[PDB]
Amino acid sequence: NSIQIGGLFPRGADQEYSAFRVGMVQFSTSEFRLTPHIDNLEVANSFAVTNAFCSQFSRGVYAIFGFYDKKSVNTITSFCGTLHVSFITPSFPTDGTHPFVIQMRPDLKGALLSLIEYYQWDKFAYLYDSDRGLSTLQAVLDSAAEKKWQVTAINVGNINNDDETYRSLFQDLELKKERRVILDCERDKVNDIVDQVITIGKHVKGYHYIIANLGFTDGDLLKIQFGGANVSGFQIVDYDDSLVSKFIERWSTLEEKEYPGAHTATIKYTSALTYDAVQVMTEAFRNLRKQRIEISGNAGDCLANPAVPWGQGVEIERALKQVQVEGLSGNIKFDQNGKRINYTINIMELKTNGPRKIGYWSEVDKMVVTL
Amino acid sequence: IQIGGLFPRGADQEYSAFRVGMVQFSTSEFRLTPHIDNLEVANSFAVTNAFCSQFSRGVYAIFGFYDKKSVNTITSFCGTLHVSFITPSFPTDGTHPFVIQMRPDLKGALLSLIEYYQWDKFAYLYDSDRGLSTLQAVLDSAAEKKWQVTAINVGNINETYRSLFQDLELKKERRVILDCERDKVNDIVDQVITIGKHVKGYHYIIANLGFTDGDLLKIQFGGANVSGFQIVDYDDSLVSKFIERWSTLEEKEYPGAHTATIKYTSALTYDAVQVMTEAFRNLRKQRIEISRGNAGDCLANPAVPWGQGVEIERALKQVQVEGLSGNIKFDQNGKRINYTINIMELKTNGPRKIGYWSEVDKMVVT
Repeated sequence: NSIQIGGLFPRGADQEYSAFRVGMVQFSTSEFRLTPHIDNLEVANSFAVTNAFCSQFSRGVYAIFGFYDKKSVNTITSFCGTLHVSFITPSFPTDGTHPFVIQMRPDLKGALLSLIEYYQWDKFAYLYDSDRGLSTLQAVLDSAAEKKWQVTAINVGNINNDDETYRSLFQDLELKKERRVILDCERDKVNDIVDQVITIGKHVKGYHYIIANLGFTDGDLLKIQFGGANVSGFQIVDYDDSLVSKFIERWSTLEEKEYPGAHTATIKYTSALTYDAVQVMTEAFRNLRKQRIEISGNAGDCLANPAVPWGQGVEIERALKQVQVEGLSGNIKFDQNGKRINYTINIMELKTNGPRKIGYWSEVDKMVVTL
Repeated sequence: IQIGGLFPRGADQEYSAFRVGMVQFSTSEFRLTPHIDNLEVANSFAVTNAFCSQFSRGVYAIFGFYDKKSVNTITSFCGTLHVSFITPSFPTDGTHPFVIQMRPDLKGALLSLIEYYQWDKFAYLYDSDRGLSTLQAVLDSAAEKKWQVTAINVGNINETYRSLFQDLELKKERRVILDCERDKVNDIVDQVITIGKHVKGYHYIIANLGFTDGDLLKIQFGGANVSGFQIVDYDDSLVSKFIERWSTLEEKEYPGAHTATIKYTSALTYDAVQVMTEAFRNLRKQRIEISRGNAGDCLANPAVPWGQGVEIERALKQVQVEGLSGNIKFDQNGKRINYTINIMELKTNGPRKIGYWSEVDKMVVT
């Protein structure tokens, strides 16, 4: 009748949780009910993530949908890989292979290195956070040496008080008259950084910013004041897609009281990846059942040692990774390591009349423009 | 009292060094009861499991190791349950409660060294990872100190070692920093000799704290313009004395315990035993009665009460003793401070201390 799944949600991930439930309803079938048990926790907190996870496993969940960050990812992967429990996640994709983790989020390092070559940049800064990993860094680092680039790669993820040091930033940035900045970092240090360019100095219109994430047109970014600066970014949810359009139809009209974060025209890519994740677990589980593969018994201590992995574990993983569907985030399909493949990333520039889609980037490592 | 002891599999000389010290310090007052585990440190599950089984034993202080992958299991569990962690492992950037970093920090000395040699353009070889914050430190400085840095995370290494040096002749820039594991070093080293002309006009800086510890003279170098770092001075009575017993130990009772020198992490391990000892000796002295075990399941029971944990962490951080790594003193976060790092250059007579970097200031010629 019903399947047990976990939900590990970060403190205050309202919209994502709303999109999750909106998914539970949308792909629900008479066939079976997904029965989630949600924990809200500090994801940066490894202990608390361990506890949340262990709590789920002790309760016999087959699959956990949740989030991690740089500080807790190894906990997720090690425990998932040990107990043979599957984590479906909108969080940043791990470098290197990892069993039992299913990555809803397409990598972006490639589209990005292409965007750089496209604008034929050769001298620029890459101002980074470590918070969604630093595998991207390694990539710009490798190509700079390979494709002969001079790059000023600063981890600006070190902030305190002294905005004396913040003006120091751009102060030094003009040492070579760069003007070309890639921003790979949280939204706060994006606003703060650019705000420094505007307030403290000139010439504002002179810079071109590449915003290194997949939610250019998620509402927040284009709220900041760039001046007349060129501003480029990425988008993974195509609001011109029919599948997306019908979704925002109902979404834009949900009650905000009943569904925190909804009742809006856009949707953050992480919430879109959440919705899609529910379709994905859903399909996986119907593929299992179709093969009459029993979900299923004890599953006690996760710190049980020696540990025993559910026997049905590699099957469920198998089912998840073999899923192929279209979602809010385009073509959804995974390689053997649970990574997104055959996806498209839209390439965006901000213009007087809004974000325009100047092209896209195919996981066949190709950047294609539009007329 | 009862202090856990987590070692990575087959870290023998480190574990033996633990023994030597455990003895050479367990005089008069009390012997510590080390519960030992040999874990796969990269495995955060393993580590969660070791750490917790200690917490069960009622251990107040764990000595041990972590790596890039398990360091957060450690820090999060330590600070949550209020159990002190003493380690020779890489010093985290960023502050963390209930952690005592025995290992001095190398970023500063390195950055000072590069300046000393007036390098403005140079390569960097960053095998992942002894905490790659070093390559960061350098890239954050390159911006200010105007440096052209060709960064190459030699963490992959699948052959293309020849394309590396070869491509680094495009600019004919022949200055290189090697930041990685001992294994990667030797391997990328002999590759400068083969398919590498010229392998002489090159200057190599080895970014670790064991310049002598390992295979230095075990390489022709070619150039062989070489610099690096040692935190252990074998011209130091304290070290010498120690070595005289270390050169004279049975290698079967104590694997890796019979050589003229010793890896800096084993030395750090040794100093940790002394540090942990001086700490409890001082609690007992001031009549603070610690107690007091059988704490249940780390996931379902409460942490050592805060007021007690502090007592011990504070005791560990207040320690100020002379050791193999030199003057050992910690700050409120448990970072080493007021330490000194010897700057080695390679020579024909052998390696020689040419200078020292002081944590109180920067580098100076001897």
